[PDB]
Amino acid sequence: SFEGQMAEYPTISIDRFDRENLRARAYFLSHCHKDHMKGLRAPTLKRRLECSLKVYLYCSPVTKELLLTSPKYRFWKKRIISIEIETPTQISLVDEASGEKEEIVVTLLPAGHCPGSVMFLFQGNNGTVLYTGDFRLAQGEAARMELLHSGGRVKDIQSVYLDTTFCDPRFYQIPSREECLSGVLELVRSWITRSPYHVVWLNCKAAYGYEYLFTNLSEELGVQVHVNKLDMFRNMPEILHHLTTDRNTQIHACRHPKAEEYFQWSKLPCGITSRNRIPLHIISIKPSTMWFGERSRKTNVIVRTGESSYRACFSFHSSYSEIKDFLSYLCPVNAYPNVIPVGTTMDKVVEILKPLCRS
Ligand SMILES: [Zn+2]
Ligand SMILES: [Zn+2]
Repeated sequence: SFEGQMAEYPTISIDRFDRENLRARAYFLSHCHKDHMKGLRAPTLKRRLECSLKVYLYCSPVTKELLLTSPKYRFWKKRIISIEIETPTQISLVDEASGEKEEIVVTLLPAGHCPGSVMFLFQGNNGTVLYTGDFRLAQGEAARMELLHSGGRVKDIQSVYLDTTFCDPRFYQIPSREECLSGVLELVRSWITRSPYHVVWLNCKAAYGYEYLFTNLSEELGVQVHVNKLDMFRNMPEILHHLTTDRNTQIHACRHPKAEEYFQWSKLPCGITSRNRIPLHIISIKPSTMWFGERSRKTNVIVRTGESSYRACFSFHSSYSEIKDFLSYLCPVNAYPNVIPVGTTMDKVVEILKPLCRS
C-alpha cells in the first residue's frame, strides 16, 4: 500500500502521515477515507505541527469540510488550505532546518470516488507526476480532462501513482455509475409504490461515497433518505436536502451494530417496525461490487438474495478495463500501484502496468 512519498517529490506526503511522513514540508489528502488518513491524528503529528508552524495540509473544499466535522481532526482547523478543483496552484515547500525552498504547481482533478475525492497532478523541477488517490473514471474520461493536456495532447507524465484495487483481468468490466443507479431506482420504485407501508433499507458501509445514490433516489422519487447523522453535510446543500433524520420516510440508509438481527425481525436500524401501528414491509438493498469477464455476457445489476433481500452493483473503484484505458491513454514513463490486493502480487500488477507505459 502507498507509504505516502513519491520518488520525484519525496518532501511532500500524500494520504499517509506516520513514520517517514512526519518530516514532510507539506501534506495532501485526496479524500476523507480512513484507509488514506493513517497517522493523521497521531499525538506526535499534533506535536510536529505546534513546533513547525509552516507545515500545511492541502485537499478539496469538500474534503476540508468532511475532515473538520469529525472532532478528532479539529487541531487541523487552522492548518488546512483547500484548493478549488481544476485550478493549478503554486505551493512554496520550505525546509525549516536547512532553509531550502522548492516551488511546485498542483492541480486537483475530480476522482469520481466519493465527495471531495481528487487526483493530484504535480508539476515542478523533477517532472510531472499524477497521484490518482482512489478513482473511478469511465473509459475515455482521462482524454476529456483539459488539465491533463498541453496544446491538445496528453502532458509528458513521468510517473502515475494509480489506484489498482481491481488491477486484474478477473475484474474486466463493472456496470457504469448510471446503470447501477438505474437498477436501484427501479427496484426501490417497484417496492415503495406498492403501499405507504413498503420501505427500503439501503445497507451501506459507514464511509463517504453512497451520497449520489441517495441524491438520485431522492430527486427521482421525491423521498428524502433517512441517515444516522447529516451534520457533516450542514454546509453542503446539494447533498443535505436529499437526507433527513426524520424516520417517517420509505427509504432508510440508517446504521446500527445489530442492523442484521433487526432486519430478521422486520425492524429498521433506527428502531421502527411499524407506522400508525401498521407493520412495515422492508426490503434490504446492499450495494456490492459486481464484475463481468471480457466475454461481455453481463447479468442484471440487481441480484435477489432472499425473500426480502437484494444486492445492487456499486463500485468506488475503476474496473481493469477502465485502469488500462486510463493508463494506456496517459502513457507515462512509470506506473506504480497504490495497492497490491489480496489475490494478486506486485509482480502480476507490474506485468499488467509495464506494457501501458512508455516504450
Ligand atoms: Zn477511498
Ligand atoms: Zn432509519
